[PDB]
Amino acid sequence: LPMVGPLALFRFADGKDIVLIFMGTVMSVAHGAVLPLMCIVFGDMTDSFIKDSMTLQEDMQSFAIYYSIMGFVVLVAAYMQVSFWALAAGRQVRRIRKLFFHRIMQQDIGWFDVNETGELNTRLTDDVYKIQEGIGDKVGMLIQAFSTFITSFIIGFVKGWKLTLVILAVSPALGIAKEQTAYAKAGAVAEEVLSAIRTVFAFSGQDREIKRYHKNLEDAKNMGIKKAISANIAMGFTFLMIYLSYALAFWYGSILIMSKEYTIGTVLTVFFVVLIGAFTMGQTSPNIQSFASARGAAHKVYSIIDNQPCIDSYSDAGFKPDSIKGNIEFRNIHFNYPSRPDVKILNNMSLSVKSGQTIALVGSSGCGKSTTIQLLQRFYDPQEGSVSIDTHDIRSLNVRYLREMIGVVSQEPILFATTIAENIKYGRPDVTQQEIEQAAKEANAYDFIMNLPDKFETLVGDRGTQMSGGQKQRIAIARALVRNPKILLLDEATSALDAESETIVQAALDKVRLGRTTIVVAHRLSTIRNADVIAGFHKGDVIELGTHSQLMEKQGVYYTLVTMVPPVSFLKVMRLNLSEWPYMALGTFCAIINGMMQPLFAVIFSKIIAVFAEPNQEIVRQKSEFFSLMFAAIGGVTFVTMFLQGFCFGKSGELLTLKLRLGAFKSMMRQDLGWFDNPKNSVGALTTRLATDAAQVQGATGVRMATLAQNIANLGTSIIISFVYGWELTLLILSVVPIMAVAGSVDKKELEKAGKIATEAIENIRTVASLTREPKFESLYQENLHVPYKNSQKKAHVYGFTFSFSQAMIYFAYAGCFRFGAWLIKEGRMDAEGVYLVISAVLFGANYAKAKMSASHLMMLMNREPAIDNLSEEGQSPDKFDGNVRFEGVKFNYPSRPEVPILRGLNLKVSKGETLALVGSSGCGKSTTIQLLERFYDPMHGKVELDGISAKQLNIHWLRSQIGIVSQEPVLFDCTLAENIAYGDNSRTVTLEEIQAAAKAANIHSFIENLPQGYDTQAGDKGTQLSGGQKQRIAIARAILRNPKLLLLDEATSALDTESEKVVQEALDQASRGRTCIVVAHRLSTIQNADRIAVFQAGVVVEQGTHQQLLAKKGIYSMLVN
Repeated sequence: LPMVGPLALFRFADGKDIVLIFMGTVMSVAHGAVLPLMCIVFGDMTDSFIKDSMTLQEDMQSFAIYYSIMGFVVLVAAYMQVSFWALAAGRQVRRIRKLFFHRIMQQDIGWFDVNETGELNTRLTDDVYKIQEGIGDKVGMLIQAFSTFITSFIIGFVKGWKLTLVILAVSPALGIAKEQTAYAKAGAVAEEVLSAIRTVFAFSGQDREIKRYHKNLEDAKNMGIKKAISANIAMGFTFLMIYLSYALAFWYGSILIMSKEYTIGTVLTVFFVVLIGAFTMGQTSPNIQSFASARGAAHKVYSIIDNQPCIDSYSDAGFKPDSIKGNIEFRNIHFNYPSRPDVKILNNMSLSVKSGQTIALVGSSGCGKSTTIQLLQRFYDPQEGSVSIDTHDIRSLNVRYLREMIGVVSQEPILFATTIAENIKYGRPDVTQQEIEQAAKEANAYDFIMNLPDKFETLVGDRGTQMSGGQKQRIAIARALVRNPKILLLDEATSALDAESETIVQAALDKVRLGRTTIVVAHRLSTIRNADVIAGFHKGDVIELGTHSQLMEKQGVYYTLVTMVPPVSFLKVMRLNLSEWPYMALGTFCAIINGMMQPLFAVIFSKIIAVFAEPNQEIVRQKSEFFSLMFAAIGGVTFVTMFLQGFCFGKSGELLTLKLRLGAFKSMMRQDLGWFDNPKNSVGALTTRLATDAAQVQGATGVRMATLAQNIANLGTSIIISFVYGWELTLLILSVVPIMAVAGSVDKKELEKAGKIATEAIENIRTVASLTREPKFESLYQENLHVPYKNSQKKAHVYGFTFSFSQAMIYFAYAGCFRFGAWLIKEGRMDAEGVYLVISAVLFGANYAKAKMSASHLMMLMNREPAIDNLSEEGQSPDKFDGNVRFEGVKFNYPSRPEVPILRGLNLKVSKGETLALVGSSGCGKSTTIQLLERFYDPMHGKVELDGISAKQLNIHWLRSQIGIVSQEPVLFDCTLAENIAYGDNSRTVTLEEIQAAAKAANIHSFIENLPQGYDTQAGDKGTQLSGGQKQRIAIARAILRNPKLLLLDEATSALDTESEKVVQEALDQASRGRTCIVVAHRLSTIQNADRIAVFQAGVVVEQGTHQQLLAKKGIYSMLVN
């Protein structure tokens, strides 16, 4: 909303840019003055023809020369205007991009914590591009339009005072978004369905969601047709006003001719310039809006470009002592996160360490261990306390020297999207390959330097070969090693590694730890096998120091706890709109009517100018009144037919949009969940696709047919009129015709690559700051943006050339055709009326690709029909579920990632009412077996059988019905509590009494009352943000309503607060009575009262048995009890 002054927008103006902008403005002024001057000479030639009707050759030669000079000057002025403004825009944008990225790099880390990486990325891309296009091209066109308006008004004042007063007195007559609301409700229910599609599919709720979307779509269709009728009525009234302006202006011209004060040329001139001024104002409004938006974005980016961090990374101050012993001391550190200063994490920390003194930090998770690591890197400046390096304050030390002095290994190793070469060279700007060999050997990655297929040029990153955790950690260690660090900062360096990876990584850490002080953080004894001093960072505080022996003598509780796209055809697109036969025909009829009427408007124009030469007052008065009435009548018929066309096409398009949206939603519900795994199938992307592509398809069919009919009618009618009016009219009209295509015609991947490099830098801002390699990324950004500047400059030059050629060809065709028709009349092929008619008529009268690709997307979306069918009704419906489950030899790979086989020969049995809990490792894919049970995916190997019946042969709806599911993240819909709870059963009507009786089993009966007296709270989740345990409880109640035979639990204990644990467990126990129940969880609480246990690893059942049984067998579960 805040916006910056227009003068400040160009504040990055050097001398060359100032000269360029001056030239652009002074050429736009010339163009704007030129066009009304063409109007003046139009009036003069009209007067000359009027005189000839009652000597023409010399006047015509002079007029043709005037027109040719006018074309030359408009060509030069337009080219220099557009090219110079675009070049100034390019220079300004290059400067803005460079300074913006430089300041972003210079910005503080806390500033990066407050803001978001995605917000900064969309800033750097969209705001910069908006500034570019807006400032350059739109201020150019704005200045030109303003100049045209000014010149028109000054000529109006010069020629006729009284006429200008007449226009001013008529101007009071000229003086005299809920579709977004409808589609907002529609998109609200669409997002509620798609985002929470797990629950919708889990309850066979596609039917009622289809019904609700249908109702919202009917409301949206009504609101859209109303808005279309309003907009097209407004446009028709506008055109009508122009036509009565024609009529009244010509009536007034007739009365002046009766008074013999203003000649016909003068009145035509003033009328034309007034109308062109009004048209230019209408055209300059949208670019004014665009400039306003551009200046808003300019303020939003200038808030950053005008800033300085409290800890300047490029500060020239601070000391640079060459001699560093390696002391690191913290005294009385009090600090809280600038992101959330309310919560204190560090209060009076005190810990010292000498040179070469290995020290480790041990404590609870998120107790502030990483805060000291960030602090010593100057990530934040503590409010109090002293943090000294060899009796030298870090504040009094240059930050570049400090960060180059310390080598930091991150908990998550990450590699920049480029080759291995500089990814390891980033230690120092200067390197010799021998140092690279030494570091590679030192990092234990030398085994892989040739095991990788290529040489030291392998493209490593997301786009390149996907590395492994061990390899990434090793290369990160090498990258740190290249700097020859003196103090190593290892924050949770042991993570996301296999056992052998852990051993080799720790060996590398012990090799590098020699002769180098280190403040190491880890949760495993591997780093404490040799740690000299241990620091108990507990409850956000230090407890004591000492070696492992002293800590053992003093309540070693920590160890005790850790002891162990086909483009469819146009006919195919129209086939979707076949049902609108009369609407299509009527729209085409009105389009043909407009195409008929426009040339007839031109013809009556020519006729009235022809009769204006008669030297008889009665005849001219009668003819002027008759033709003014004819002009009013044709304006009225245009209004009627255009409003009728607008209504017809709007309703046809809205019906097509409704049909397409409902078909897309039906396909969406019908298709399986696996398709949604692809990142291209995000909920927001699909919703915006629905909206934009439906609108584009309706526009495609309707507007395409309308404008094709209208344009073909215009061209045909003009060709026939020209042909009957004599030869040569078709000839020069076809010579003119090609300019219209160019007039209507009116590198970004390199910008995308630059934005990718950016997103890498900002997303890794802590890492790239830890290496003081911001200048290297700045240089890479410069090199990447080098080419886009050049392509933009060349494209701008081409744009200017083609624009000027369009204008120059318009003027040149005007003059040449007029002169050559003058030779025709001199010989006598046709009278002056014919050339006047052709000139006026033709030379002032007269998104689909995106829409087509939208139609192709929607068409392909309606024919996928995956292997797993959810809305399918074919199959079998067993009379009663027997409560038995069997998995035999099921092998599986995730459809979104077929490179990681999850399930390998899994086998399991489940009997009636048999409690079989499922436990195992985290993230191995235990939820995949539940998704298999719900038939969310197709098992390509093995079989899943229920009560002696396989999943393939039974109806999917029956399977989804007789089942239960409790998602780990409960979701509630935007409606009353009664509807949300009744969502459990849809195949039968729900009554309030049974709903209450069954919801009493969840023990939420009392809690529903603590809200508006209607216990079926309409808000649900509108303003009363209910607690997470309460949402979990109501989700369980929803999953319990149908008393399903077999129960599936998806991490009920996960993400559950301890307060609601007792009530949730009680409700689940009451639910798990007398019926088979399958639970996956990481908590032993439900496992205590469990008949059978199944323990999983990497996608196989490794052992089976009961709690006490498996404890007796001393199995893998026994080692996993911890």
